[PDB]
Amino acid sequence: VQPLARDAMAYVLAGGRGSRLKELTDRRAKPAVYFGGKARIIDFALSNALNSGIRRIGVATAYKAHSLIRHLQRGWDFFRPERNESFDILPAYEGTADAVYQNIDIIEPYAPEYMVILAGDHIYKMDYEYMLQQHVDSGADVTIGCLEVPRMEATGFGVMHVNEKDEIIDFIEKPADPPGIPGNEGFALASMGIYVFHTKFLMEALRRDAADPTSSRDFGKDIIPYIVEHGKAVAHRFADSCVRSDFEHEPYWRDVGTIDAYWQANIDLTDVVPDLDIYDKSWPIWTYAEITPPAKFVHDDEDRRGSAVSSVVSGDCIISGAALNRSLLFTGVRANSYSRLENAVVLPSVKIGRHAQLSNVVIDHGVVIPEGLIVGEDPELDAKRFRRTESGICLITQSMIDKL
Amino acid sequence: VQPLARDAMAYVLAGGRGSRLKELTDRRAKPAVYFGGKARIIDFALSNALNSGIRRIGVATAYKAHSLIRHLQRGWDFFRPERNESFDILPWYEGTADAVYQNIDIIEPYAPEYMVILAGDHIYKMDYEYMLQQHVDSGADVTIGCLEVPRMEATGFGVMHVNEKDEIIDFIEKPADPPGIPGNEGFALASMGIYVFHTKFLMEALRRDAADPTSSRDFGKDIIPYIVEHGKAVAHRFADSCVRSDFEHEPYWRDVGTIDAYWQANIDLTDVVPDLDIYDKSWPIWTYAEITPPAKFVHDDEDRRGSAVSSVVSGDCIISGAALNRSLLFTGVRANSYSRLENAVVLPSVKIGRHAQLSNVVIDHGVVIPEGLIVGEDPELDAKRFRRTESGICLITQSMIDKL
Repeated sequence: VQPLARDAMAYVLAGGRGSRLKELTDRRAKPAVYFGGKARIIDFALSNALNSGIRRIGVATAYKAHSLIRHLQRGWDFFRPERNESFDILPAYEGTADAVYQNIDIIEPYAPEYMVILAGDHIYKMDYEYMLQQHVDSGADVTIGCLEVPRMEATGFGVMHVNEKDEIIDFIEKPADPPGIPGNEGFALASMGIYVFHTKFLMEALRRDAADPTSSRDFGKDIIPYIVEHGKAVAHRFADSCVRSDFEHEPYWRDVGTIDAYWQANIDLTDVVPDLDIYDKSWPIWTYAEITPPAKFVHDDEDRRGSAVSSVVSGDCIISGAALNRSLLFTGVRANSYSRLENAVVLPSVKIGRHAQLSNVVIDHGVVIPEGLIVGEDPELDAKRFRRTESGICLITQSMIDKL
Repeated sequence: VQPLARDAMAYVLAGGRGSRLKELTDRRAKPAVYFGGKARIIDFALSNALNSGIRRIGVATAYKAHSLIRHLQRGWDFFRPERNESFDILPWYEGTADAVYQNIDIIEPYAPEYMVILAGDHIYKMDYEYMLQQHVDSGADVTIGCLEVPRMEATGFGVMHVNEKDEIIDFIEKPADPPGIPGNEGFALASMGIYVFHTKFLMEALRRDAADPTSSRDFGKDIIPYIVEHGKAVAHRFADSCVRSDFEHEPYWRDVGTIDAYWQANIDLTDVVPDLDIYDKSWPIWTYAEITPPAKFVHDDEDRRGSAVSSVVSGDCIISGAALNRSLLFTGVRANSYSRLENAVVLPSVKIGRHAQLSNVVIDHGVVIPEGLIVGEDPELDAKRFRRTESGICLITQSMIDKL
């Protein structure tokens, strides 16, 4: 009868540094990185907890966390404890298990029956009620959310070796040749970093783990493999609980772990039929947002036409004689006369000077592009001035601009 | 030393039905009419009070007020009485003086030193501290906000006859030949419907007025002329207290009393340099707004190209193969392939069917435009199907569409 989410606390691991995103995460954590037009990455895991009916949320932070904490303070500010709601920001860790262990004194006063451990650095929509039900009905010590991926794609993941009842018999960190699913050997089960426990069980294990000087104090390296060995670990299929819009052709999950994958996932939202339906109202993503003026398009000559094509344009964007194609603009962008953006992911408050022409870029928050700058024409010059992927995507920060 | 706004209550008259706006105000009051992309008309008077430092606001409603009250409840909900703040929704009265008189029991517990009476159906920005200052320094029984307008334009206004100290010696309702300003007879002083009183003085002028069966129970017809004769009435120049952005070439103020004037004021926001700076942050306009997805533009062939030119587009707008020029779109608009909007004011949640072509229109909230519909091409056909101004602007509601 009663939803299991009533008795669950969501515990968000938001220490992720996202190193291979380089200067994008130099002064902010990966969960604080903007995505999709408005939100930040962490807002998806948070919104999944909210929409699943989980009213107690803890967020463990650490690295360059101030802008992540400022975001949480201002955007996730509507929980009231006297309605049995809590939003706890928990800065420091020794590992992902220690990030929970160190805050056991905040958890236990709430006495939640269940813990939902979440990675806060992925983009995905998921109804955690299904995982909670499966966890209690199975009897498991830990239920682990997993993606169905072709075996070749599973090589970058922690992979769960499963039997034909979906009980986890082995776990390999990044196998070059991942074990297949019994009876569907084309696909392997890749762990999402999503774990469901009985709270008292979990607390046994964080204490057991903290006493062990051999342990790296991580769920992935230490606690999960221990349970796979002497306990009972079961797998939950993302496809069973993923919240799919009518306009999403497959379950959506993205890591945006590299500058290419980050650029791709954002730019794919300019498609006619995007993989991610950012217009779904039935599973909405809450974030911090302000009342902003509308987007403005001005100038209509043969020399300059302020307009966007196959693009996503947020509010408070003034497109002044600038030509946009296959670009995603966050809030507050000013693009000026005769400038051109193509294949551009443009983070909030960026300013594009007159006559600048940029292609295949990610522009960091607040960057002021000088008048006349060109990017995307000269691979060697671009690679010297900016961070350039093998793909030809240039990440542009203010400190790179300042160095010219 | 201390600001006079600390001791003032702003009392907003929001009963205005706006008859000359016809079907636009059939199901909502004029203060509830959308303006500028996001806000409603009433939000300007409210924001002027807020930004002037006035912390107690009462809003008198009446005519078809369901959507106005819903807006006030959801958008103007952040006043907390224990911080000495109040926002009172006070719902069709005998007149604008009766709208205050009937709610003396709400005012007097607050015991504000001053009352700032505001018309809630105009678009303008004004720092009321200046008017309060002038009121106490002058000695007046009422200080009246006035526009400087050329005499020919002043005939549609209540007009104040002044002497050389700006003391009001007479008041004429809509004079066919308006009295000029001494030493500037090209211009007359037109009353804005903005009155400042000492609260104690105002309370019996309202009691005196309610006892008089000859009175229409209005500030303009009854209360002000009595004081102009028997008391002390002084005029305040809008130009002295108007809040002008650096990007506004003159004091603004708009009545949008007709469908043309409403269409013009909205469409003028598509200019390169608009008369109204909706991007000013020094005097912001608070309104009700929701977290919305960004605007999206799709399709790019010779048959259809989704893009906007010389246009203002709000969030949650999907512009799918539709061509927009000199248009203002509110939130939630869906424009579909091969459709065309020109000189269009498009209120929230409107849907434009494929192949439709509309020019010089105001589209009401939520209207679904059928595929292939053309407007602006055939003056005789348009005038039969819709409400058409002499200038050629057609107002389109759902019930007009339903009868085709």
